[PDB]
Amino acid sequence: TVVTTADTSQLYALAARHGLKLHGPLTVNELGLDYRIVIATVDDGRRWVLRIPRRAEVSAKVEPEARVLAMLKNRLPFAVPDWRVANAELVAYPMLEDSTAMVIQPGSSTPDWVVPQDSEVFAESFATALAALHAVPISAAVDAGMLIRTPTQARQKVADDVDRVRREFVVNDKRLHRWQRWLDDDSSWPDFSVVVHGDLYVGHVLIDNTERVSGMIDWSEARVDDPAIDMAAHLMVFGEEGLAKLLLTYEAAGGRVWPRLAHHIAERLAFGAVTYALFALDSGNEEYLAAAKAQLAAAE
Ligand SMILES: CC[C@H]1OC(=O)[C@H](C)[C@@H](O[C@H]2C[C@@](C)(OC)[C@@H](O)[C@H](C)O2)[C@H](C)[C@@H](O[C@@H]2O[C@H](C)C[C@H](N(C)C)[C@H]2O)[C@](C)(O)C[C@@H](C)CN(C)[C@H](C)[C@@H](O)[C@]1(C)O
Ligand SMILES: Nc1nc2c(ncn2[C@@H]2O[C@H](CO)[C@@H](O)[C@H]2O)c(=O)[nH]1
Repeated sequence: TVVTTADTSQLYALAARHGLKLHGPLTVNELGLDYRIVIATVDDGRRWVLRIPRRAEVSAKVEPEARVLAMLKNRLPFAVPDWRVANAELVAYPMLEDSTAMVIQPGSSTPDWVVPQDSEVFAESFATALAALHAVPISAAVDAGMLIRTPTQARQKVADDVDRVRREFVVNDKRLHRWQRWLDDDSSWPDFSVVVHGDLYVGHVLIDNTERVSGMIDWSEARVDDPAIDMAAHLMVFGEEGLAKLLLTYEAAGGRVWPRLAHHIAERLAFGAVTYALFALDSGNEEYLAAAKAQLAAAE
């Protein structure tokens, strides 16, 4: 008798209700506010990811998300989760065994590793993979029931998010001015939307052992919206140097750009403070809320 974090009996029963027979080693992440994520071995000798919604309001997202992934599968030259099980109580897919492009121990505030700035294979393949994603036709997104934002709707969403933060929190005056100026700066904003991943950073990108992008995961924020949404974290991790390389190759690979794209991406990155604060507020988590309030009040 040894106490373990995972409830093997309950997990076995849950998986078996959906055609999966668990057998062998498993791993459990409950840091997620909305899902328990288990990597478990099944009787096919293979590891599967069990993505377990915690509550009814999370379960409600499974059906639309499943439609997105089904559409994306043939239209991307890289892997995405294959949700062979997709229901309100359980999503499950064969694990995409390639590593994420950032490795971190659960709970830790410091990664063990991030794919290096000087990895040209990563930089180049991320840029072409991103062009490929952003080339998925709008029609395919509509046919799959995706959330669609025109450029006007995209800008309105940012305005709404800023306004909600301004109502719920006390924000440094310079941040408020920055966001307002951005919202009013016509030349920053794109005149088109594309299919975006929506929560894209190195931790959601898979790479083969040569550091070539081979997949992307965690697609819950996917939608048709401002392309720069998917470039902010690249700027955050790889700096202006990395961003410059990305935009050159992205454009060469057929990605649509506009003159003030680099500027707009930096403003999108600054807007991450809004996204975080609203995440914190909606989470009800007090540690996240404390961090958000401290960030918002602080000068950038
Ligand atoms: C480069 C590695 C680092 O990675 C980053 O900083 C990312 C670019 C960052 O992301 C950056 C950039 C960007 C564009 O998201 C990709 C922006 O929206 C946010 C808020 O911050 C991530 C994705 C954030 O997590 C995102 O927080 C959103 C509020 C919700 C979103 N998801 C669940 C919908 C979630 O993925 C988060 C808020 O940092 C998560 C937080 C709980 C834990 N962090 C503090 C860790 C330790 C990170 O510092 C990191 C892993 O070491
Ligand atoms: N390498 C890999 N990690 C995954 C996969 N699915 C989920 N994860 C991890 O679990 C988290 C939650 O889905 C992700 O952000 C990754 O850390 C996968 O198919 N492959």
